[PDB]
Amino acid sequence: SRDRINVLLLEGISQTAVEYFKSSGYTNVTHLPKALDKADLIKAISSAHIIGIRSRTQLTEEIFAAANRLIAVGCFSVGTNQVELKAARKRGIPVFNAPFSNTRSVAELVIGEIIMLMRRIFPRSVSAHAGGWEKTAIGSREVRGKTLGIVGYGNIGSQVGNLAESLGMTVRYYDTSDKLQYGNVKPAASLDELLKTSDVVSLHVPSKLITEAKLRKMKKGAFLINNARGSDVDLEALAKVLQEGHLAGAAIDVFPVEPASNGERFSTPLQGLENVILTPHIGGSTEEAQERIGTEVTRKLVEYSDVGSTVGAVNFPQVQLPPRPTGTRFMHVHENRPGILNSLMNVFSHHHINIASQFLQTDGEVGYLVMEADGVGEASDAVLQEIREIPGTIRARLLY
Amino acid sequence: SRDRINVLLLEGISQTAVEYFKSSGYTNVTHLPKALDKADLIKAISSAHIIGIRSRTQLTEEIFAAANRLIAVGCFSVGTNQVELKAARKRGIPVFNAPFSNTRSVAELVIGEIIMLMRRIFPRSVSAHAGGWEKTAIGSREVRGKTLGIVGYGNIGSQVGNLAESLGMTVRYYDTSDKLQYGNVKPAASLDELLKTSDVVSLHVPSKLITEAKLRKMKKGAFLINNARGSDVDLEALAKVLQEGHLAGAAIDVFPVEPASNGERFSTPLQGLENVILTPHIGGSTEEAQERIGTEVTRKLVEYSDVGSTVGAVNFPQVQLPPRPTGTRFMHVHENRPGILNSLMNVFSHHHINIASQFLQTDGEVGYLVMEADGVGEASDAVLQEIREIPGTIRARLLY
Amino acid sequence: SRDRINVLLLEGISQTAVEYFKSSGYTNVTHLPKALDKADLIKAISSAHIIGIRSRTQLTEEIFAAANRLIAVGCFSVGTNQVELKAARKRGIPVFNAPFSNTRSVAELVIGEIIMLMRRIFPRSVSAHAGGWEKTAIGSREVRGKTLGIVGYGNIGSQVGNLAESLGMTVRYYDTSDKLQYGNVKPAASLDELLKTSDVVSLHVPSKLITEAKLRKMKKGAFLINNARGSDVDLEALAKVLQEGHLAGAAIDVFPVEPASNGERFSTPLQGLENVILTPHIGGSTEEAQERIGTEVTRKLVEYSDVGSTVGAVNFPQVQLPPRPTGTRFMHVHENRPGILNSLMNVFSHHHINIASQFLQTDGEVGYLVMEADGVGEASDAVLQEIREIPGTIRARLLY
Amino acid sequence: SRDRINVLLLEGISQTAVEYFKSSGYTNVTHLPKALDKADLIKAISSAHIIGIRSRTQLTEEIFAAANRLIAVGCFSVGTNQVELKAARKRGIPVFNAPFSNTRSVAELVIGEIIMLMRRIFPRSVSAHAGGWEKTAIGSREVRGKTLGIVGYGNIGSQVGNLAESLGMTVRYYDTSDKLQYGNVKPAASLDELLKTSDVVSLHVPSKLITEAKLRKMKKGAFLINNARGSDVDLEALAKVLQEGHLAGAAIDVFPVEPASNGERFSTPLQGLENVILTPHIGGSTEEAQERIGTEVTRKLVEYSDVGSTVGAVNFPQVQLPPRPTGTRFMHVHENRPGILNSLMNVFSHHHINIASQFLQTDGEVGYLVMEADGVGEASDAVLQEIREIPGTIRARLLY
Repeated sequence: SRDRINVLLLEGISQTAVEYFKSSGYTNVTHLPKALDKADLIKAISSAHIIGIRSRTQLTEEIFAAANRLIAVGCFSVGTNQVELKAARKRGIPVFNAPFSNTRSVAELVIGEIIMLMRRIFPRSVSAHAGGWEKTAIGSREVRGKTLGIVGYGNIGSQVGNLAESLGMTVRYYDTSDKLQYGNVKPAASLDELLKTSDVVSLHVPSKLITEAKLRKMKKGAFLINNARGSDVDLEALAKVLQEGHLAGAAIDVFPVEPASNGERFSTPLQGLENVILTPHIGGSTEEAQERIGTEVTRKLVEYSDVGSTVGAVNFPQVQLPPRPTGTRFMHVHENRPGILNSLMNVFSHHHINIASQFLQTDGEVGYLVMEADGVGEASDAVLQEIREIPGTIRARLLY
Repeated sequence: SRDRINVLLLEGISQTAVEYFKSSGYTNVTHLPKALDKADLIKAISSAHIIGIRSRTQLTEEIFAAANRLIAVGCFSVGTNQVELKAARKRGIPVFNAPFSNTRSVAELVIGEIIMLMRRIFPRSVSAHAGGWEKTAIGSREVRGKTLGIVGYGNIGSQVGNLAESLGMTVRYYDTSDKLQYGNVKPAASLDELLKTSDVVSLHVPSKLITEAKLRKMKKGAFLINNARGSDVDLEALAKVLQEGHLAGAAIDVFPVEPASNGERFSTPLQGLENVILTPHIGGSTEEAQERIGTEVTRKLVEYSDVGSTVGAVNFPQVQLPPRPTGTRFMHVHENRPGILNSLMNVFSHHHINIASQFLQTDGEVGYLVMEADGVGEASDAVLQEIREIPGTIRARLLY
Repeated sequence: SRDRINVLLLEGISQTAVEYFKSSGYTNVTHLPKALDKADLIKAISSAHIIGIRSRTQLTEEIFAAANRLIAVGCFSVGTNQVELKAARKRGIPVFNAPFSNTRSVAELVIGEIIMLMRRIFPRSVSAHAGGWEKTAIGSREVRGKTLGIVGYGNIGSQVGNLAESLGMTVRYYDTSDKLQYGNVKPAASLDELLKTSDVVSLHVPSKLITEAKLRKMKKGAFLINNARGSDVDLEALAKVLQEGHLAGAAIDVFPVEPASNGERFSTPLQGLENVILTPHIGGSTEEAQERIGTEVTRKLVEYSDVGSTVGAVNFPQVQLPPRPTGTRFMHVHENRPGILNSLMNVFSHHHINIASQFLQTDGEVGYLVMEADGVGEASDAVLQEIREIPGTIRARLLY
Repeated sequence: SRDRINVLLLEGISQTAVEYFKSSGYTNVTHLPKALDKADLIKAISSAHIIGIRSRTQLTEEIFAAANRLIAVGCFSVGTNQVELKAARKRGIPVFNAPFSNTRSVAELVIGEIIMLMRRIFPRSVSAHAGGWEKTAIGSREVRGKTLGIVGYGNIGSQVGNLAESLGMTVRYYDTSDKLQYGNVKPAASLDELLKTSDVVSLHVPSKLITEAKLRKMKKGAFLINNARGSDVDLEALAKVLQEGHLAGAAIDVFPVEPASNGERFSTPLQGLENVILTPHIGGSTEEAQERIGTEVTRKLVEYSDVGSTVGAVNFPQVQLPPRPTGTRFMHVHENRPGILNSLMNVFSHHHINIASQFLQTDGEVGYLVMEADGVGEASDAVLQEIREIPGTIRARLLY
């Protein structure tokens, strides 16, 4: 029964998550609008099977030590810096995030920013609020006909490309593991070739690439956007080439050092520069991304709890195995002790239970084995109890 | 010979204009990068047949009085407030502008601004430059799935609609003289219906529509963009509903009162408000629009000078008449004296010249007649000289 | 009153025409599902002001001689070969057709045929009906990636291009009066260049271009489609190059000689050839084109009857003149007698009526003058009666 | 060394396959343009590691018995009816086909056929070749504005939908495991709802659904296309409803009984019916699909031979396991003897070799295990030799 699985959701996680749990039979859901202090968290997590958090709840070894029943963590966000990932792994707890939910929010932002930057709209508006009047066409340009260079052509890169094309831009990309043409979108032979031949360069590197040398290769009057990785651009070098008037503008969402909360001062050498849009790491922060995150992370948690899939876990060996309509399914998390597979297989033989399929994956800390078997009822319970006792076992359970 | 037609171009008009004149046989082109003072202008215009200006050159009756040979004025811009239009008309001088060149520049701006406003990017960037850090999804939204309401569905309106659709917006329009559906773009039954059901309203009224009453009909959290007419919105009422937090943001390119140059202070009650983009009437100001203006206005001037077409003139009866490969073509500008048509026809009979087609259009000040006739050589010269002498005649010439 | 204007519609003209007349105030509509014989036609047309026909009704001088009141003919079809156009003109009767209604029907047909031809579907289906089984990929190809060459880039040509692009074709065009690029659609420098570099050539020449020499310039394995003009291709030469296997297929909707009705034998040297689609001049024949024709031709007839516009008439000088909300509007059709303009102007002066605008156009048979004037009531009636009496006058009327 | 792997390619497999093998280091390629007889096949396959065939080569148990070294079969085609799939499986030989290569060829065909059918082009062309002339708009329609109902919304279904939308059709789909909306493409609630509300129904069921009852639910004048599964439509019932004139046409590529080659008579009750396109199972038969098949199937074969992946094999447990840059990778195919996993694990322990990951999948005939291990050199050779000797082993090898 899934109504016995205690789901605890913190920090005002979207209602799309609560609904997804319910429709999956996970009706035992405690949903809070706030973060908890260490003490309330220790109390509340004490009986939790599944916890969902956002950016404020800190999940450390000390918390896991109190979490007697916890099987999985959902980070209802892109990042996972609030969870001790290795501590969770060593306790056989996968942590899931929402890596693709933000895609559309980042892509729209890039496209809007390309227009604002090529038109110099931000300095014009700052000036207008102050009483200035900068009515002039010089240095102001249409995006139609211009070349966008995209560095990293994954999910976001290609959505950015799609939208840029509908705006009449010529789109090129550089990506170390793709050279295919996509309709009118062509690969550049190299990063440098892309930099030299683009009017706007937007960084979309998958989770310094752009040094002063790279910036000086860009066309005079060109623009840089980085809404992807905070350590990818030398921002001191960017400030210099902007002040020289080599580059005409930039938009930057991510920084080498970002405030540890909205209640501490932000500093960057781009501050005070003309035609620079600075955004507080909000590329993925929309109401609609929050909704998609609620669904994405809950889907992962439901699938983990039902059938032990860990594909997409950020801290765990990635295992997926087609479920079967008969027999029983087991998972076993262990230390990587030599010969533990033998012990596991031996337990199954001993109980006359045949394994129909299995998937083992391992990393430096744990091995994770999921198995489909033909045992049923009490014979399966007995194999479970015995595999739990093999030395090096971290946890094991029966699955649907 | 067209190389005898003195073309004078002022204020750094795009080189696309100079080239268009040349390729048309108009090789006699004086091109200046600057505006002229009253005195230099009087001197330089004294022998000009065609003058092209931008925003700084003032063309008044006093100037036309000095312009012995002037047949046409090109305003290499959207507006025409620098030319005394009626004074030009009364002297039989059409003035041509570039009414459609700006279209793409306005449409791109609207689309970029919709994204910046729905995401609250401008206040976030102002805050970031000052050291603030506003990392939050609340009130921040994707444009995909949202409804854009377009008021005025002409050239710009429909381009705005095209681009908004490619960004996944649902697009509706209100226009008093169109109710047709265009693919997925549907008409609203009324202005109020459009206002009530849009997330963003963008004004594109062809050359106050939005009062406090209209603003209060808009959805709480909605956005207004006006990049079209400066007197269409009550900006004091807009400031109020923004401060109340009824509307979440606005972008405004045009104002009831705008500085008489970049060297005088701009004032608006929107100044200092959060999530308001203020732009100094630059909706049409791009390098690419300047290029298109150079071509558009030169095409009009060339066609006027060659065959007397005045369709598109902003101050003149609109006449167009298919040219014929034989005989002679005449134009005659006159005061609207009763019976002047009789006198004109009588002159033609007297010289045994038959009119094959003609188009007369008139307004409060002038009549403009273009005629195709079968006269040739000296017989045509004689009809010209005589029609020039009819009382009330302002000017007449032979055409190609 | 428009309910006094007798509209007679023949041959089952779409109901969209009847509705358009009604909504325009033209309520006096006799609508028949059939063609009439000479005798019934003479009787029925005797009091008709406006007649609409399709392909079977023959309108000759003899019929017009019986048509005491007829002002206009609507050919509710693309062609106009059933009307004596010159006879109508000489009686001051414009004839209007539906030149653009067919556009979409032709464009869809071309695109479907390109696929059938490149895949050799028609010979495969003929073979399958007869019990043959030609399962083979040889000579069978996808249209994606292929080059369509379009000869004549007007209305149909560009719609054909749009659709072909959505199917992943590269589209080029040759047109003697256009060299502009449209997005990804590029002009060829010449007809021969287009022929040599296309996989499929489709003819869309506006109302022999393709000789054996042209066919032999096409790529081996290429395809020709002619759904435009019946005399544009040497079909005997096409049959030869098809039998040689130089061209791989063709689709042809139009022929140098076509049966004078569906009740007479059709002959062409393409008959019996493999991978040739022969269609009986149905490129424009759809239920939806019939509907659009009903609207298009009725719009022309309504506008002619209301305000005398003849733009789009196939047999008449093309005149359009903006209507004014005051005074009176006149039209006058005449023989081209020298000095008739003088007589007309003199009549107007005599009655102290001032002409505010006018448009005269003429051809070899008639002059057509439309005039806006400031007369009202009985003064206008008197000018009408007198201009009707000027020698050479064919007809005249007051307009709205 | 891969140049030691004997690749034998038969029946004129596209050159894209030969190139893909070469670039992968598989240089030992014998490529024939023809099928082989039993005797030549037995000889040629005797030393083959990998064989590629098309539709004529028959691979039976008798052939496999002669194939001492064969590890994999490539069916360079969609179907696999020429290979004894179970016989191959029992010998531990996966068979790979090209399930997605045909997608574009099927989608284009459907779209062309929709146009031909709605326009009744095929009967018109049959008639024209015979001298008939059927110039008429009745029953002839544009596809723009019409509803396409798609049954099965997988790969082909959605490409069909994309293309149909670009042609201005409204597209709906019924699929038992999808209810999501895709842009403007909406799911129907049921098969019957889709049938009742479509103008054209196209079947794209993944590898009788449409009975007389279903056909009679379709709109009078509607069209059916089946280019997917040969047993999905009652063709006798289709012939009846066509003859009654309930349905206006059909296109059918696949039949309950199809000739065993191009040299035997084809029979179907649709033969001789008007507006029925019959195609000899060529929906996937293009030159471009043949090229894509060459690449697709070779990619599968290369990946199987290098790292033992069997995802996409049509006759084999589906196994994929991320490769590691160190240690050794093993595969083992066996009979499903209880306790064989224990024996395998025991062999590895005995040689002190640790397994880092593994994936077992099984079906009714075989178990297939792929393993990543930390053995190297001679220790790995010794484990290989010993696991080959476990009773029930079909084959085992080392991998890259």
